[PDB]
Amino acid sequence: IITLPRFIIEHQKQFKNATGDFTLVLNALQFAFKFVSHTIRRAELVNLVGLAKLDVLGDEIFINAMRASGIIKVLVSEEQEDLIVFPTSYAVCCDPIDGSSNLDAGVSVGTIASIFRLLPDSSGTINDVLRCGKEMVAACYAMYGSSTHLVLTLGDGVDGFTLDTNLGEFILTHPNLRIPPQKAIYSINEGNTLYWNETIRTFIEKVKQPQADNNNKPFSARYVGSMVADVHRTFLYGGLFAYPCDKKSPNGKLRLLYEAFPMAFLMEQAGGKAVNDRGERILDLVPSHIHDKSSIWLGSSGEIDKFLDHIG
Amino acid sequence: IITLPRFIIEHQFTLVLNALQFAFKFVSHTIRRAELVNLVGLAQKKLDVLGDEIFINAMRASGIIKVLVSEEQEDLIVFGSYAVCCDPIDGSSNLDAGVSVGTIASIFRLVLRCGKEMVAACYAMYGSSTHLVLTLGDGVDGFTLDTNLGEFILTHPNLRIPPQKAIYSINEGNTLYWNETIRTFIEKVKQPQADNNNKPFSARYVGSMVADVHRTFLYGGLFAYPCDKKSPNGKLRLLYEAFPMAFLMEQAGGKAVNDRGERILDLVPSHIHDKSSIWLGSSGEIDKFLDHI
Amino acid sequence: DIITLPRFIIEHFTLVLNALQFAFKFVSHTIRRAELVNLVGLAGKLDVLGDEIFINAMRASGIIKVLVSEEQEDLIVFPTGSYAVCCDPIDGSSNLDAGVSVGTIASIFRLLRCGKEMVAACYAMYGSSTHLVLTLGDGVDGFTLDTNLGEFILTHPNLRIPPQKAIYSINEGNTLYWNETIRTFIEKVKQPQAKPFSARYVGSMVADVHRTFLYGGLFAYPCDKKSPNGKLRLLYEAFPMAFLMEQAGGKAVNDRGERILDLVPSHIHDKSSIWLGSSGEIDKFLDHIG
Amino acid sequence: DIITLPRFIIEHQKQFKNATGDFTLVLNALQFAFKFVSHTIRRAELVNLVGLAKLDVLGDEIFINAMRASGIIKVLVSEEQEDLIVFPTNTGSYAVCCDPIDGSSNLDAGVSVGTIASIFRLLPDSSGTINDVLRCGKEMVAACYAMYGSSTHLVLTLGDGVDGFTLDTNLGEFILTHPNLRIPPQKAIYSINEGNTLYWNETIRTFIEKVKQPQADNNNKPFSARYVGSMVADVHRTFLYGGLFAYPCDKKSPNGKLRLLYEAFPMAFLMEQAGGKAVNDRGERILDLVPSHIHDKSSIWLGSSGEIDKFLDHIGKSQ
Ligand SMILES: [Mg+2]
Ligand SMILES: [Mg+2]
Ligand SMILES: [Mg+2]
Ligand SMILES: [Mg+2]
Ligand SMILES: [Mg+2]
Ligand SMILES: [Mg+2]
Ligand SMILES: [Mg+2]
Ligand SMILES: [Mg+2]
Repeated sequence: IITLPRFIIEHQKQFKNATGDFTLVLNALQFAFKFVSHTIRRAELVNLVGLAKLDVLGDEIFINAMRASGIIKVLVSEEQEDLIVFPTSYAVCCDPIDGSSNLDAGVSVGTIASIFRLLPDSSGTINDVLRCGKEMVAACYAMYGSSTHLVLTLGDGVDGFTLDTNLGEFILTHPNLRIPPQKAIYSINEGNTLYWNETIRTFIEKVKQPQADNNNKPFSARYVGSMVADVHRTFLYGGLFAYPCDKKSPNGKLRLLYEAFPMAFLMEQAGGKAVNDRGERILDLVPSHIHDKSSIWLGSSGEIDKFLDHIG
Repeated sequence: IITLPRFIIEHQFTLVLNALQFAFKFVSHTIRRAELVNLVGLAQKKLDVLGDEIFINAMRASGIIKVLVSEEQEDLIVFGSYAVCCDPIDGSSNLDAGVSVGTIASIFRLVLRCGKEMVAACYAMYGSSTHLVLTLGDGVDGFTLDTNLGEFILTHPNLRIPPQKAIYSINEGNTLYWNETIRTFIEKVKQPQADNNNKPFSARYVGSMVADVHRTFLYGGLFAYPCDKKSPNGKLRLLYEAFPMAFLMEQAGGKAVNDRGERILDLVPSHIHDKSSIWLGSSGEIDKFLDHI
Repeated sequence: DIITLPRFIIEHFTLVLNALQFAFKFVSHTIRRAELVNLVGLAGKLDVLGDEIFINAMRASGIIKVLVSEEQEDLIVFPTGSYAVCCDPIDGSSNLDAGVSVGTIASIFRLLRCGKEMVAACYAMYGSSTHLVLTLGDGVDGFTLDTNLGEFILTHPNLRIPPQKAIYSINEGNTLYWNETIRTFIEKVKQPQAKPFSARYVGSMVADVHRTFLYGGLFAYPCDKKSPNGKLRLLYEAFPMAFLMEQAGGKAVNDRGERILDLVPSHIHDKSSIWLGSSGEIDKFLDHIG
Repeated sequence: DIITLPRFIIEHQKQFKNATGDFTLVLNALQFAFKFVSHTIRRAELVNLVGLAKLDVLGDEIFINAMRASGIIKVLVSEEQEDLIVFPTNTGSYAVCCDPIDGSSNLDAGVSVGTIASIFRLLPDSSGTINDVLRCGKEMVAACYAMYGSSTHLVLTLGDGVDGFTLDTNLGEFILTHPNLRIPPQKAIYSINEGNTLYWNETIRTFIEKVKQPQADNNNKPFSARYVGSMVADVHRTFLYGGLFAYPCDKKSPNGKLRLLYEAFPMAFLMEQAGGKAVNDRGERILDLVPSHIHDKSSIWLGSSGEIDKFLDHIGKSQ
């Protein structure tokens, strides 16, 4: 039995850094995820049962854990317009609860986060965050579903943990997670078909046709509407997830810094691909503000290759 | 604070509802363990098989259900004045992803035929939180599982599904197998809608029917699994999926019909695992589907 | 089969038992948070909380018109029911700061009354596990709180206290304040028995008596110079425990040897000395004083 | 700010040049085992009654598995194992000596029990031998216990005071709730099994008679008596309220009952670090003792420093 704390300490002592600040960032993250998971599980009872808003609570929990780490200098959070700078080194960028529109339904939602190391000559500015995707040291998400899962990369493949609620421990259940190169599942909001251009529309028409590499069967469709849950299914089963540009969202909806970046990092480390609508590698992009958006297609390498060929 | 046992005594069979809520708490805990069921010992089955076992054991031990239909037993179960028909875990293909799944059940007083002859229906939706949604015959009530206390607590009393909401829930990978009436209605929902600020419907499809329908109850909208060339009688089982959801849906102020627009509660199954197509949800959006056919 | 407490109480007012078991689960969870109740918020006093939890559940039951609570001086009557409840919501208050076993104790009446008149009695013992021990009139049953499911499951059906067992449970710090009869009895249990007794005294009466139920032995809190009428409250501590003990096959008397359940409180907070436990060991005590 | 055990340990260890993470991994193994044991003990009879669709043996197994999985505990002493346990596939950094569930005789009653553990650093260049544990108590590097009662508590020393943590079951995290715990020097509570009065010599018997007499030191009140019968629970109360705990030699237990290596030693280290004292019946410092075998027993008196000073005065006069 391998728990996340031992997994992390063992990884970090490869670098003579078992007690370094990175271990405290991970400790802060896993504490925040267990707290958010429990709070999300209580659902309406949060406001209803006393001692004798849910996305706001998630934000507060995450900010508090990060500050109490003592070593995160800088934090971007989706509901804070401005860069958060703490009094007393890593930068964390996060959507504490993504999929908020699913909360009232009690379906799956999640937390998503990228981690940067402060630039050498830095006391904590937007320069430590407005960077190329390739400078992330780590990325992770917690998927709050019928079970809670933590999926992480430190630059060396992907590992998945399940939360043991009897013990409050993340236990390694999917080591060296690999996304299958081929799987006929696609995940997109076809309600936005009206607003897509012809290239995007015709690709989505293609996946509904019989597929030779799928026994002449068309793709199957799934769309929870919580990006973390859809992409988690994509990691485990294979397939495609997309949120393209459209007339109402000319640059997508995923936030580049703390949603498209971390998911692209995880996806590449699992053997998948992640690109924007133009076929550019997501990790090659650089945000201009902390809340830039990007379109995204990510998932099974074979299926992304099909999208890339279509764009031609 | 109204807990479910209090709700059930005040509304007074009570044993049958007790056995059901017990099974749901047990199944919900097991599902939250996910892979840890086979990895972590005290110091190798499948979740769907365990869920069936938990549910059948609870039913059998109630002492009061003589006859049982479960999605995964081919044959009728005989063990007492009541019968229950159940899918103990629906959305099995979502279990490995840890997304929302659920249990669905219809209850008959004593043997398992016309849909209007259910005395009660309910589901448990195992998502990021666990919910129980229940009808006794007079409206719908929704409960949230408090794991601190191990009690379902009334949180959505007199639940009413909004009459209008532009959300549709369907597997559009099956487009190739739909007839033109179905295909064109789905084409229609993607057009601008005057009743949605000139915007198309938004699409959602978890792929676990109980989760998608639970969202439909709380948000409004449309859920469909129509007939198609590979599933000519649909996918949902009439006896223990379509019937109970239809009964819940009508008691909440919505509609539930098959692909021909026949009311689901009017149907009668010829064998315990009969399938049926279904369109259910907001009354106004189902009226749009009815006008379309 | 797994038998839950709801199944048990319907297979056998039901609303009263359900309000009680709800309160017990809520108090158990709260006590398990201990200091965290005051240090951890939604984003990052215990005896008072337990009282409020119990009173709120009793009021919300609808069925309870009148309640006696150890932490309420005056009788309390609600607006809307045919039953009275008398309770110590957390007994063993002085052990809370140590995190050790404590308990809730309650008696139920239909409609200041004889102990024969209680309809039912129960306690919840919050220890390293949480237990509920109950009687309605025909023997006693013990349940364990399964925290995975939030259900009391029957674990001790038809509980029977062994008639003899050499364990005694008493605060010998009060030896200075006892009369000669009590002093010499306690001196006797330390002599070899055809080995002497073993001593155990958690200091939470519910825990000490729960152990006595399961292993056998004697629990006592006699009159002393500082507490001439004992310390246990007759109405909601001595009564319910005596009811359960007799229904389990044991005995419960006061220092004068009189049956606890024959007594009648004259005020809701009256106190009584008590000796309860294995019938053989209580017999030995009776011989000693009588 | 909420302080969790892992942050507390990591912030402590990163002060040290030579912290490799191995000690943090020992604490992680222990806190994992404590949470698992606490959950198992809360199940009680249900472990044998409720399946998928005895406790002290389970506790021992949980503990051995966690210590082995740490990767860095080379040597393990456990009460229930007759022999010294070696994990040859682990690095030779630490030895752990523990009673995984002490107070077993109380488990059937559902009252408080606990885990007690001492931690030693292996001797330089040791492969892992019984020389690594058969040592003077003053050589422990750390000591802790987990008290499983109506709440679960972890009490710990790393050699500079004592800190107490409460287990948050919603999170599965030990949270710092009693920083820099100090046991009162004076407090009129005594914890002893007076059922054993027959088997004590006259010096012990007369001391226990003294504590039942009026103390001018307590406004002419006697001591109050408490004795759960689980040593970890009674000693935990002693830490938090003050008082005395004792299990002396008696004719049936000529060397007492606590095990020196993994019970008297760690409790004595915690007691001294909280400001109390811990001696045997003869008044010898518990931590000055050396076990001759891993399961040696010792008499013990421990608690508030002023109450132990009274016991020491008594045995000095009685000579
Ligand atoms: Mg968000
Ligand atoms: Mg977001
Ligand atoms: Mg199924
Ligand atoms: Mg099904
Ligand atoms: Mg009280
Ligand atoms: Mg009391
Ligand atoms: Mg032991
Ligand atoms: Mg021991």
